[PDB]
Amino acid sequence: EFRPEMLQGKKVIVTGASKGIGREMAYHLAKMGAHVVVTARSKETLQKVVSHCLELGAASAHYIAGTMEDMTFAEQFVAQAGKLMGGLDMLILNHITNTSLNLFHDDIHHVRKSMEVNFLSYVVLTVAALPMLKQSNGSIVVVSSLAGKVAYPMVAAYSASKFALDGFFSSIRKEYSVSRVNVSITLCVLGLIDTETAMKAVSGIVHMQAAPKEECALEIIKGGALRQEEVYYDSSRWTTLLIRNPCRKILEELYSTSYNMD
Amino acid sequence: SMTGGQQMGRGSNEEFRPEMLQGKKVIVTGASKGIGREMAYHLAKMGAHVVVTARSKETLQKVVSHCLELGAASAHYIAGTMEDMTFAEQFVAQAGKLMGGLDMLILNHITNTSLNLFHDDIHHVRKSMEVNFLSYVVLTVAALPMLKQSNGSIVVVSSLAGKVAYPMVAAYSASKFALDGFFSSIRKEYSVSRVNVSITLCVLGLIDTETAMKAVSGIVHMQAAPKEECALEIIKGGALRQEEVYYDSSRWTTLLIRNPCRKILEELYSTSY
Ligand SMILES: NC(=O)c1ccc[n+]([C@@H]2O[C@H](COP(=O)([O-])OP(=O)(O)OC[C@H]3O[C@@H](n4cnc5c(N)ncnc54)[C@H](OP(=O)(O)O)[C@@H]3O)[C@@H](O)[C@H]2O)c1
Ligand SMILES: NC(=O)c1ccc[n+]([C@@H]2O[C@H](COP(=O)([O-])OP(=O)(O)OC[C@H]3O[C@@H](n4cnc5c(N)ncnc54)[C@H](OP(=O)(O)O)[C@@H]3O)[C@@H](O)[C@H]2O)c1
Ligand SMILES: COC1CN(C(=O)C[C@]2(c3ccc(F)cc3)[C@H]3C[C@@H]4C[C@H](C3)C[C@H]2C4)C1
Ligand SMILES: COC1CN(C(=O)C[C@]2(c3ccc(F)cc3)[C@H]3C[C@@H]4C[C@H](C3)C[C@H]2C4)C1
Repeated sequence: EFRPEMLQGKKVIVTGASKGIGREMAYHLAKMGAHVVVTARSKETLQKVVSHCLELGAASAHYIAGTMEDMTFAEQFVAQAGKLMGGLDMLILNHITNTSLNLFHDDIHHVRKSMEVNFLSYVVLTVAALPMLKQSNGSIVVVSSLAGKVAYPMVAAYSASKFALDGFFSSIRKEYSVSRVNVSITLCVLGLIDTETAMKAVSGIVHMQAAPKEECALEIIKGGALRQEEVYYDSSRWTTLLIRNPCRKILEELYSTSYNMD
Repeated sequence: SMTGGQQMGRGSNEEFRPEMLQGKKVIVTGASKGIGREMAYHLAKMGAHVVVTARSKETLQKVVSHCLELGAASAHYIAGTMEDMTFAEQFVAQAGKLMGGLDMLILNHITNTSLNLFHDDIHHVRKSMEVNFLSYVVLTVAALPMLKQSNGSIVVVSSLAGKVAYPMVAAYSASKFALDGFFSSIRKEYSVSRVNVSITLCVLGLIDTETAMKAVSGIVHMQAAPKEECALEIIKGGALRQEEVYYDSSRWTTLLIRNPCRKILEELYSTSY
């Protein structure tokens, strides 16, 4: 059972926190009395988020602007954020590259950009954050989607990057379990969220219910705080019930008696 | 010449026959050894036209020779690295010119990988995504016009590590999961765009290839399935236009791998766009 006091005094990074779900997470964390470091490209929008974080009761609030297309910026950002807060308890990996609903034809550029921003930068940010996370027995929160678990048309590049997140983070979670690394990994599988970007992208074409961004952001924080392996948040109760793969968890437990690492 | 007809009649979506590959124009990547080499050998026996690729000219030459001996209608190789996106794009054009078209594209190559705990090896994370996933995308883009012409097939070789989580294969698993997300999404696109190009995702367990046996030695203790039958099962699925192929030593694995809930969610969401 979650309690907002679990985040009181915690040192948290939130990526893509200038708008949408990311901004909402920063706001909830601020209300909880956490130390926050927010990032995105827009200095001006980040400044506004930092100001209202302080107004909500954040123990401290800072921003560092830059693009996650740059792996050097991603690595340096974590070092600077950790130096500002004097450590790190939670790393929330939320940013994605701008994407839309379009058929795939020959845009290898958009496939590469999505893999770099949505997946490779999460790996670099994890590598940079891990020593501090090992010190605090902290958590890694990875924001994904239904399109990161099941197939949908018009999101091929986006889906590839979200699936990669699962393959990578679920594999290191198994490694941490056998290596006795007390760092939790929360994969967040989300449905349609009423953010300005998502509403604009699904206008007309798609006909489905959007869930509120405020509660979504809170559910993500809850899972990370409770050290839940996975979080599921969608409008439909049919979706939430079918998204779980119990056979996958059984296969993994059956195969855990095949390797040696001692 | 003074003949015509169709191999694909009643039952041809369920029961395989080697004659379905007779005269077919097939590309096999990473075909100098392992499963890839075995696929080239089966296709040769079936009387298909084959174009093999891998980096080693010398090993590819040997594979080409054995294919011709087995009864391949034609057999050629083009050597190069799949780290090079220019080579990947040009390879398909050259292979298509050598065969006069393309019926099946078998995406099988991977970068050299081992069983090791994640250790911030960023170069291995990147090279894995590039060779194992991004080159498959470039090869697909290059091949698609000819596949559209022949109502052809794309065969994507993946792993159990491309469906479920295992330790010591983080970057490899990321690259194999990405293939699923990408190829399963475009399969849905082809269905609504009326693109008659099938996509077969192959989910393989441990296979007795020299590479895999060497890599698992003293780290992984599990039953290895024969490479010969594995290569045949992959060909079967592509020929039958099966969405997915599963091949593993354990019968418990073959029963648990399928995700019926995933197929239900997709069918439920198909009435939203
Ligand atoms: N909303 C939904 O329907 C939905 C559904 C499923 C999953 N999700 C997941 O939720 C997360 C957030 O989505 P959202 O809908 O809240 O998005 P959003 O409102 O568009 O915001 C994305 C954030 O990422 C930042 N960003 C974009 N490009 C960047 C770059 N190159 N470098 C660094 N930051 C960059 C943006 O700020 P700047 O432009 O100023 O850089 C922005 O703050 C994503 O991981 C998404 O996959 C959302
Ligand atoms: N064996 C198993 O247990 C197993 C299990 C599940 C799935 N699989 C999948 O099966 C497929 C084949 O595996 P395998 O065990 O048969 O592997 P393998 O014998 O080691 O073959 C890999 C092939 O790819 C080539 N290759 C490597 N790097 C390359 C590059 N940069 N550019 C182009 N070609 C390159 C290799 O030849 P060169 O070095 O001469 O280039 C070789 O022909 C892969 O997709 C693998 O993921 C295998
Ligand atoms: C900007 O995209 C934001 C919106 N995001 C999603 O993940 C939501 C979905 C999507 C994906 C990309 C789009 F462009 C538009 C919609 C994705 C999961 C669900 C099924 C479909 C695929 C449609 C919705 C809801 C990231
Ligand atoms: C290059 O080796 C080839 C072998 N390959 C596999 O995919 C097989 C596995 C693996 C993965 C990478 C390795 F290096 C070693 C083993 C993978 C699927 C199964 C469970 C485990 C993960 C162990 C085996 C069997 C690529």
